[PDB]
Amino acid sequence: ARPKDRPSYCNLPADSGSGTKPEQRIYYNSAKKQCVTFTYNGKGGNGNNFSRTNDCRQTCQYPVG
Repeated sequence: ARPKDRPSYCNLPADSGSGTKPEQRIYYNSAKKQCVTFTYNGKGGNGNNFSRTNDCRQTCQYPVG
């Protein structure tokens, strides 16, 4: 039995921080209901990061209509 509540982590913010390892990373767009990349610097603030496009697919990339 495996449950999935609303996106939540999907809608979580791209937060880069003050940087340490600056990379492209990928997070679910809140408004746009997409999965886009964000600048992930690696510290400060939120860490909503999906590093695998397929992992965001799991989660949520495109809940469309």
